[PDB]
Amino acid sequence: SGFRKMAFPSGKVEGCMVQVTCGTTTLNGLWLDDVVYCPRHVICTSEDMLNPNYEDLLIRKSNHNFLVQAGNVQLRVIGHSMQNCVLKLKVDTANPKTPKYKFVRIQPGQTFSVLACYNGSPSGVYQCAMRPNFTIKGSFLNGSCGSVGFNIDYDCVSFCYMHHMELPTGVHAGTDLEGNFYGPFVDRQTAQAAGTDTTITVNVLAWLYAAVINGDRWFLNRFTTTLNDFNLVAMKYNYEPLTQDHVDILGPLSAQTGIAVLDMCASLKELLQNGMNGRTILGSALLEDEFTPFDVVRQCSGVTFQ
Amino acid sequence: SGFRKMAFPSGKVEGCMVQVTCGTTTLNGLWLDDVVYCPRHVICTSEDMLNPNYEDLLIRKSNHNFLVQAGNVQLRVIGHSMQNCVLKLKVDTANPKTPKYKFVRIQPGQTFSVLACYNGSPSGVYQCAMRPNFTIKGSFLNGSCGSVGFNIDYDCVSFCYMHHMELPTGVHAGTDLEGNFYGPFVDRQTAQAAGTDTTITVNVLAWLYAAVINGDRWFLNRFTTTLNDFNLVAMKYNYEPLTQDHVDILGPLSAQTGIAVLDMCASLKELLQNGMNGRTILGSALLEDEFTPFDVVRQCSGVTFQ
Ligand SMILES: *[C@H](O)[C@H](C[C@@H]1CCNC1=O)NC(=O)[C@@H]1C[C@@H](OC(C)(C)C)CN1C(=O)OCc1ccccc1
Ligand SMILES: *[C@H](O)[C@H](C[C@@H]1CCNC1=O)NC(=O)[C@@H]1C[C@@H](OC(C)(C)C)CN1C(=O)OCc1ccccc1
Repeated sequence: SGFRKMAFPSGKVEGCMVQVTCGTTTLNGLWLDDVVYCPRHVICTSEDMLNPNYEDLLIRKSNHNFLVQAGNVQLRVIGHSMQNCVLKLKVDTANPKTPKYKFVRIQPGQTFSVLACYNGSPSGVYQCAMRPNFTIKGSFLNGSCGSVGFNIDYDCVSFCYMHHMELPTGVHAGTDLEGNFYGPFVDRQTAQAAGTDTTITVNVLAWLYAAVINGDRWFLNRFTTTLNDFNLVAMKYNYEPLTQDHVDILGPLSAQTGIAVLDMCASLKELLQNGMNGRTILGSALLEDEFTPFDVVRQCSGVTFQ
Repeated sequence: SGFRKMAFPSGKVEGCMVQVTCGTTTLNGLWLDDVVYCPRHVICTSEDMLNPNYEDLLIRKSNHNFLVQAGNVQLRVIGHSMQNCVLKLKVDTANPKTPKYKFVRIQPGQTFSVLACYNGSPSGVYQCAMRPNFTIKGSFLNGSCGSVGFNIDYDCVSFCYMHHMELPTGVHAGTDLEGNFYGPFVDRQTAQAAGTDTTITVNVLAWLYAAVINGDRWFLNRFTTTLNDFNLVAMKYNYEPLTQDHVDILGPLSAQTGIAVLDMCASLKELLQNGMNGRTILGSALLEDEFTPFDVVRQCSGVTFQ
């Protein structure tokens, strides 16, 4: 038993991380086969970063302008191109540690592990959720650009996120590995800001089931509610609408605990209207919304990866 | 910016993890050079596990009774011995992935990363603190024994914890890598229980500094307090006494924020006596005590590992 914010083992991604330097900008790259992927704003100077024509900026670059360091080994760049907001540096060496991988784009509400990196060296790993407003509440300092987010499915690394920038509220914005931003953000200097968020209702319900599995039952009740009546409360507390597909996804957890999904909705309704009255759930005094139903089943059952 | 519960990159430990089976018990082992380390209760049956003479149990074992699997490769055991509560299985092959390592025992209040494993396959990584009562609030299911906790210092893995068992409150108990239990727990069947815990005061102060660094200032004040007067409040709320060495350790964070340690103590005093009044700190409605001053400086500054 127990429930922790749990990241995937990071080894498979650690072996892909390299340092990319161009001009005076140093950031991280992801080295898979003979390509290094990194944010295209690496080609920018501090005055470039004010309304860039990236195509013009890139045609003025040379392969030798890109210093790529894999550990203490230099990688010769032999080609360069842009794909949307990422740069693809072709190197003369395929990464012998390339895991089986996929580039996947995730949905707001889904989680992934982030391997925070500086100077091509992994620093830490932690779990993030894609917020409904397409930001992530990460932990990133200067030099962290090019750090990736990912999930692992058996032996296959599904990369879903590349870090680009921090927004004024201290949250983070980036792209998928095709270079397409999550959300309405751009890699040019503007007053862009996160914009309004909501709470991920289905995840809170999953976490309430995690709590019950782990012995926290004080918020349970014999009350029930209808889906529509719950969704009226959800709206009032800035929670995402609950769909029948969410209810279906919560089936296995409902079955394991014997608490009907709509009963757990009634419990969430009371927690929203009443608060917790000085009590905690899984060591939290807040309703947690960054665990998916998958995450709860993963941890309250025990799957591994090879 | 941002602040997350952050584990160390797990790759160096992933390459050490193996599966140890003896009789009908399967658990994890740690393979370093030509030794596999694992909990000695692997030699126990469900009726052995009632008042064992482990020395008698072990003399009845043979090398071939121990099936050691490193991935899909079997490791021939060529010797076996006990060191306290761990077993040392000598194998005919040194682990080519052995990192530079040390066996260190940590202090209550210190943190470490746990690589949860099942069947020798890493499942997840997360950060834990050694509670003052020598338990850890982990996430462990059956088969997780032999999962290790560790810190990484530049390139060197300091192993500090091997998992053995879950206590009736759902918290976890284990040993250092010399096989010496953390706390008053034994690897035989008893009604042993955690016993009373306290809050790690110096860590809460570190986390309050993390909050200030990250822009959370609402709990600050111009009040100050004395060390003795703060420690009277600490006692009343079941917080650990704050020592002058704790104050000294908090110096760099105090200096970076410009908030005297004793001023932050005054703030903690008010938070203890008043609560938060519906506000949060670093996304928490509770005072968090599982980040050390080191952890805060690591994340609010950005160190890496090679
Ligand atoms: C790349 O390593 C870096 C990572 C951020 C620095 C602080 N936290 C981060 O996540 N990203 C940046 O520095 C990006 C590049 C610039 O963005 C464009 C103009 C769109 C190209 C500026 N920027 C950024 O994050 O600015 C906000 C910021 C906040 C805090 C500190 C520095 C910068
Ligand atoms: C080893 O993989 C296993 C891990 C625990 C199972 C559930 N959560 C865990 O952390 N450890 C055990 O099964 C240990 C071995 C036995 O302990 C001795 C008698 C001291 C040898 C029993 N045990 C244990 O953890 O019992 C409590 C328990 C709680 C919940 C589920 C199963 C067992």
